[PDB]
Amino acid sequence: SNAMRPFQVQIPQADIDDLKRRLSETRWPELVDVGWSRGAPLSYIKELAEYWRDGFDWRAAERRINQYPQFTTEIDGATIHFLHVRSPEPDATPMVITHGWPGTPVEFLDIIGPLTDPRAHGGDPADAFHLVIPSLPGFGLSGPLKSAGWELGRIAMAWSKLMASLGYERYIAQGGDIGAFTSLLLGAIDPSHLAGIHVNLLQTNLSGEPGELETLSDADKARLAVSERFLDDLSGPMKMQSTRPHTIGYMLNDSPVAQLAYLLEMFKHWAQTENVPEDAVDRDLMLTHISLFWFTATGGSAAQAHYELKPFLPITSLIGRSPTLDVPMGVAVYPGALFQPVRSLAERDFKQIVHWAELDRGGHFSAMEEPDLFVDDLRTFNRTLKKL
Amino acid sequence: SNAMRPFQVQIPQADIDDLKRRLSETRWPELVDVGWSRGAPLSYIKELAEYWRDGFDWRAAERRINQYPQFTTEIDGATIHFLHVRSPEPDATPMVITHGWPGTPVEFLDIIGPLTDPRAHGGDPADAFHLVIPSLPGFGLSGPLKSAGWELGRIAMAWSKLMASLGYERYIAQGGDIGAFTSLLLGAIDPSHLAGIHVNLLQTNLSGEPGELETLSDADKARLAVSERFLDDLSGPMKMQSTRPHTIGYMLNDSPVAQLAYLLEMFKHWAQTENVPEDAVDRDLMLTHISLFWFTATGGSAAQAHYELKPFLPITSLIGRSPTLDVPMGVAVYPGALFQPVRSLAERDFKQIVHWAELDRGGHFSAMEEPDLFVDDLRTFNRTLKKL
Repeated sequence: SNAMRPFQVQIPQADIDDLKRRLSETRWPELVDVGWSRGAPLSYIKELAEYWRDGFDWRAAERRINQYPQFTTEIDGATIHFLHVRSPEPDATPMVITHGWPGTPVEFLDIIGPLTDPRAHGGDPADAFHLVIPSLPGFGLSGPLKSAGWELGRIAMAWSKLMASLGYERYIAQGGDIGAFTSLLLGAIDPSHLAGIHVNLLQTNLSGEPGELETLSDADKARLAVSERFLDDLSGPMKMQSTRPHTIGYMLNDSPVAQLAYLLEMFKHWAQTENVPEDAVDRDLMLTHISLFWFTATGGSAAQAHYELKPFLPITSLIGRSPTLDVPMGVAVYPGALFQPVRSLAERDFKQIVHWAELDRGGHFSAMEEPDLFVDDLRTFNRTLKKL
Repeated sequence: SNAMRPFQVQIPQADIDDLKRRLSETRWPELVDVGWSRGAPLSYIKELAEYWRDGFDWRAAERRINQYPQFTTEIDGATIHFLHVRSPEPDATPMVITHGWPGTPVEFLDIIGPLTDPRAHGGDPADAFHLVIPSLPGFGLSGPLKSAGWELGRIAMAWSKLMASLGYERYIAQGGDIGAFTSLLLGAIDPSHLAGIHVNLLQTNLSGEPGELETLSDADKARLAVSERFLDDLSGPMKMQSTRPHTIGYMLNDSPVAQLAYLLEMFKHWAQTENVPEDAVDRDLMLTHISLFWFTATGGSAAQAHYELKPFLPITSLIGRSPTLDVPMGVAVYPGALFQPVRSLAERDFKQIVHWAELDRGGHFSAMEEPDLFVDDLRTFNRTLKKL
């Protein structure tokens, strides 16, 4: 292991200076206006980039992150950054909340207060959590990688180490996308140190077998079919990163408008929106998240995740049973999520689902998009555990 | 139709100036050295970019293109650029040679002399061609698009118009990749104005039927299997462009190292190489081709092709019969080609294949990589026609 070194976000003035420079100097491509059908439209990204240049306040954003204790350490040869927010309730339940690609901890800013100091927010002090919010190896404030092989089981092995080093003998593992797989595998590695696992995004695979795609109501079949859209329309980024993540790095690292355009795909389509990204996620919060990728120069290091996680990717396979998991588990189903899980397929592999939530609003970035929902849902799950 | 306006490549000094500027100012991404497995390695692309900065001579390249008469015109609402190189043999056979994505006419510089003035090159004056070498709508020197809907049949409809406007009543349509589909469809549109079609890259689909994947020797099956590699490893760019070509535009348009990294994928892996791109294609010729995309700012306009050509793409389907074609046709099979065609599957749909060549060396950019082969092969095909 290593030690926990206090950390603050401190973007050099010169880096802020270059970013403005590069934005000014953008060579705008000449593209036909087809709305959002082929990527971000010129009108939108151009006035968004002017704002990023001329209105957005990185230092204010930086202070909003730094209100929270952060640390870095070194584990199995990555530096890992994390927020560590202790509740004023000493008996709060510890929970690690792990983002996915293209995630950051700023997804979680709006849930931190209500989860950690429910008492202040007019809530039930018994419902409090202690929070650990790491940035994945190679992502964002964890910084780029200097060696690779960060497969899933290695991330999860590292997370178990982190929680033990922090002193947490009983914790909840929460996440979606890479964070959901990480939490599920911790189920295998730390069954005993686990109060439970909670996933807000869940791919349920058919097994590939006789007795199955038969029992499934028409509604389940349509839920499985949802995946076709991500598959058809939204998986270019994953296919690229799964094969040539260095190439993606060169395509993100030297143009902030490229970095912006690429990530606007997720904020338009993975998030639950109607007319634009800001209907789901505040403009400044989104730009904070995106700027984190730009300043830390982790477009390429973060892309490595799909190359490493190939076997798990929804573009490599949707078929097969997962190992049986017996840790108490909870699912929240968000309607804008790119995959839509069928509980009977989940129950096939998970022996102890004690909580299943179907929310009415919100997409892929569930906590960021609908923090009040997510808070309520996590508190309910936490209650259900405490009775087990 | 419109007129044929004489054209020369004339890149503004200020554009050359910015390119050097941007190369100097590249923010290099921090990536682990894994050779070429995940994209271009740092060592290679960095010294290649220094050369592009400090050694490569665009003006010399520009003069090498401008030794050739060029024109632009306006057809069905695209400006289309083309080389038009008349043979000193007035009775030469006219041939249009059409590139694919990510193609340019500089692929063909080394074949122009021997095809058009065989007499000078110590060859058979009877074997001469007149050449038309267009840049596809939205590609390179044709410039970016200002409206879209450039599906295949529209490109081919435009090509038939161009050849008629140039005065060519009997011509060969040659190409691979988008150029092969274009030539095959001209088979449908201009059967009578066609001497023949020649394709150097050919996807042969199974029909989907009982009587077929059975007659096929083990060797044919392995030829069909080749496709798995492009599919598995090389199709991220196509999947991106097929869904979000504007996003690709933003990722190419504002960083020359991004534009370079992206296209090095094809020059390493689509071309037939061992250790590096320059084993297949001279470094300066390659940089000329890539610089053409950079200066014309057609990374995004060219990407539109896959979005438009979705139904034809090898990532959407490998299955189905094509319409029956009865125009005399010739195939050349290059061993580094990403798809490997089975003649019995080709014969299923093509009623008059009169020439089938299996070459020993060369990949995707067949003429650029092995111009002597390609010349010999085209002359042989031309002979075979003339006897029909």
